[PDB]
Amino acid sequence: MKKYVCTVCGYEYDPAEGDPDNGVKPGTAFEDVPADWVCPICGAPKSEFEPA
Ligand SMILES: [Fe+3]
Repeated sequence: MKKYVCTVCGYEYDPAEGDPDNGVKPGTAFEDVPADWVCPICGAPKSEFEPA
């Protein structure tokens, strides 16, 4: 799918690996990531990401 970048710190969300530690299964499109999911490294909200 499409990777998304955290505009605050550069952390990249990769659909291919999801975020298992938070129940985000691999294959999860960023659009489908939980609304309250935040960037693992800076805490920024989903609204602060940008399609890469
Ligand atoms: Fe971040």
